[PDB]
Amino acid sequence: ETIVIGLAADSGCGKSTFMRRLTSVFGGAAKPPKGGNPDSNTLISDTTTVICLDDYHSLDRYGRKEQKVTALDPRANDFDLMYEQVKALKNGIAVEKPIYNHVTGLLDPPELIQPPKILVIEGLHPMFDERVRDLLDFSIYLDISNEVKFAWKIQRDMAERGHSLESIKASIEARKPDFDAFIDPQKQYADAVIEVLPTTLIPDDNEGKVLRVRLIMKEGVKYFSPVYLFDEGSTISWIPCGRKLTCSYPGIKFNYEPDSYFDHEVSVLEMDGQFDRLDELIYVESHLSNLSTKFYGEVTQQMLKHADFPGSNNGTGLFQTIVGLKIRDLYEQLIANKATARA
Amino acid sequence: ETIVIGLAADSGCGKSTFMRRLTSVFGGAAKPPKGGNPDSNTLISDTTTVICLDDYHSLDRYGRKEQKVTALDPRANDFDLMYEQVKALKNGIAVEKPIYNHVTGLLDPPELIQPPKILVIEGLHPMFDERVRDLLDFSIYLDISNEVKFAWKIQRDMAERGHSLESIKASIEARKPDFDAFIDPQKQYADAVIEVLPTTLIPDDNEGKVLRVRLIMKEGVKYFSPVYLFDEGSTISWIPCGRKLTCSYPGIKFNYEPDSYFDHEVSVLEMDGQFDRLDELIYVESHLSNLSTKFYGEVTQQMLKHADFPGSNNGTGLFQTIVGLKIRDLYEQLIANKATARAEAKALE
Repeated sequence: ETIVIGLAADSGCGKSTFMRRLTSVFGGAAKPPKGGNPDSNTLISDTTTVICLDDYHSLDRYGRKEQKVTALDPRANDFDLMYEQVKALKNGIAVEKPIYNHVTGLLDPPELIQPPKILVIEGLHPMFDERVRDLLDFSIYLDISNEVKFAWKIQRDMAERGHSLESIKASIEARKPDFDAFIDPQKQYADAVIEVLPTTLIPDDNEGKVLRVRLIMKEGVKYFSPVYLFDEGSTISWIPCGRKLTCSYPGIKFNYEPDSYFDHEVSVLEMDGQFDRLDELIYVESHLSNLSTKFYGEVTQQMLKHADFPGSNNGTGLFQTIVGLKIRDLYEQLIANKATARA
Repeated sequence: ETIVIGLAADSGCGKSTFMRRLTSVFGGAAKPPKGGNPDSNTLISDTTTVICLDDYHSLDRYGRKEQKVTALDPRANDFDLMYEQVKALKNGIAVEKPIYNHVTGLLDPPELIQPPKILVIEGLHPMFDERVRDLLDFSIYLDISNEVKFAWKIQRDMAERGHSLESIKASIEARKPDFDAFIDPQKQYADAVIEVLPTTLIPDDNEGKVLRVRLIMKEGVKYFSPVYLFDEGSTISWIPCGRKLTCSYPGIKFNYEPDSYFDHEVSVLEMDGQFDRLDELIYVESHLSNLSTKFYGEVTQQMLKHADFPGSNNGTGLFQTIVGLKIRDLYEQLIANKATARAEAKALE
């Protein structure tokens, strides 16, 4: 059987990096399909196929322009086709999946997708429709706060450079009602949420480099033991920097606490600051628990393959890599059961 | 050991009736796959497996709605998969083939297909792709005139009774560009073309029952000796009705004539009118030549098996039955030719 993983994110920045981090622990390099469309959003690897949910846009870019709607609006997406095709792939059936051409903003003729071992649906509405949601074996939500969203556009984007600060944040809040109505409530269905906030260690930092990252983990989910620090289920803050581990400004600060998140029980691990050298990453990993690693240091090693990645110096890469490991552990138990069941 | 026949025909009129007249000739009764999907379009016989090319649609009904594209458009069909699976079947390889559901409009899980003695692929685009065209051992194109499609929609199809004439003719017009561009040109690749036109015997008739049917037979094709009437190559008109064969109104009228069709030499046989007594059918069959019958009255006998079929009293039934007998003859010769070749190769080893 194929196992299906939802990834809810805005397409701009972290989702690409998050997806690359998830692909690297699941298997080999994910590449576009061999022939066919050069503007295909599909990424294919030996174990995983990544489907961009833009392909299920029911509304052409110019159709949306003529319409009241935007890409966030459910009017603009075809959840019937999305449900049916995701459902078919999970049962080992190949699907003819249309292609949303981002360059031309057009719907291209479809591509035949073969059923993978690991299917990741990634985009704006993976958890929006309940039929789709019931198919997922694991759900991810990458939640960027608006403060950091703004910083990245200014500090880390070249397309936005033609626009003023006024115009860029005008657009952000102009899209905020649709986002709050249609994207943000998907958090409640996620098994793992990575919330990205400005750091508290530096007062008035808006640069997007030092960040407060929260890893919210649902409890009671079968095959998914949440990560914890020192004493599972208690409330802990933890500064690793000391006599034996020296840090630069501002350093590292960890928080671990239970919580109630959309009327579900969760465990929250939090890292504020950035790693200014590699010993701190090694030290942090050695003190976390329930990381779903195969050997001591795997989180570090898996991060070291993508040192150039954005967020590799802070909690973004650390928690995205941990979430990828937990997912692997989970599908192994799903698949273990499945393969033994077949026997 | 698989012969592949191409049947290009428009969706909704006489394509279903045609395919059933061929399976009667090719072998026993053709039934759906045992159990399985109730809406599967595959018909299975002892000798024949017929594949509906709708199965290789890439856009489903609703996808076609939102992509603003018809089922006649190449963009809505996956010709790569169609090609791959036709060559596999021709190579004795079974395929798992998706099913296009006509009631739901969706693509459903696939059905495994075993390689048959005779594989007929019928639908919109059997000759549209040269790779798939290259696998055909024979090809047919059913060319219903625009006047007769409308007649059949009004006179025959009960489903069209919900629509008024404007919607019916608008829908025809809505698909006309794609038909002219992508379907109609496949005629030129067809070894046999059946062209269904309004009658001339009844002036102004438009009721789709009295028909002028042209059987267009491509010349110079190996194992295919076209039907002819009295004197091969001449231009003949024949009214068999008379004092020794009595007919009703309007009667029978045949035309036999050579022609050039897309710059290939063709021999075309025409029936205008309709049969009202069985003697008329037996008399016509008895006077034609190169029918590839195995005995006197095979055509008549084959048509009486399916007497309540539409077009059973005009040239549509007559010439479809005969195309079946020509094809049967052709694959008998090709199988024997292929079998002689294999034995020679086996003596060589």
